[PDB]
Amino acid sequence: ELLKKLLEELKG
Amino acid sequence: ELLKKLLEELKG
Amino acid sequence: ELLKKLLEELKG
Amino acid sequence: ELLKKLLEELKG
Ligand SMILES: [Cl-]
Repeated sequence: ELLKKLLEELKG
Repeated sequence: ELLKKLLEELKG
Repeated sequence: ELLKKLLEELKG
Repeated sequence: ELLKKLLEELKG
């Protein structure tokens, strides 16, 4: 989940 | 958009 | 060239 | 680095 949160923020 | 789609694929 | 650099960065 | 390269290609 931590990586999902990072990736969603990079996506915007 | 391409980057949004690829980041979404990496997120899974 | 923009597309070539994009593809290079995607492939690593 | 991918973002840097795209910005380089916009700058020319
Ligand atoms: Cl300059």
